[PDB]
Amino acid sequence: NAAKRDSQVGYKTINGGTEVGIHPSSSLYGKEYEYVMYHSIVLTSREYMSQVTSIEPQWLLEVAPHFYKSQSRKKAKIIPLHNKFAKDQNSWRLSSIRQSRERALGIKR
RNA sequence: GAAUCUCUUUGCCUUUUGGCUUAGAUCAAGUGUAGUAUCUGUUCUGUAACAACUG
Repeated sequence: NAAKRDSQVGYKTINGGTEVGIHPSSSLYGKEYEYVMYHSIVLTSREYMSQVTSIEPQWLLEVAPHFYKSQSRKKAKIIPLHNKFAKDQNSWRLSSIRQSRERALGIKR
């Protein structure tokens, strides 16, 4: 039961990629560490981890080289920075410019 | 020596590039229907002689 701190969605689980969270009653709420292990986990309105400690990936390797030791790097994608003035953050694309052109001309595929 | 025809190099070029400026400048991603162009395929393969008249 360990967790990896992702910048966009907060925390991913090592098993299955479940978006979890730190409970505010814990000691580690206002602070952040990158790799943490959690004693318990509760499904509610939001996930919550309980008894969370900082951990280093050297320890997670030297203890368990049998549970584990790319493809997720290949399947990833990125999206640009968000602006308020654009009103649809896909309209910069060449596909969306093509679609807006062919809609204004009035053709249909 | 000289004429006629015909072929090689050698001359001739004889349908043998007729202005300028910011290369004068920009850009070639639309649907249907229609016109024009072209391009692939298949099969099959009366005449002569004799007898008579010259009108």
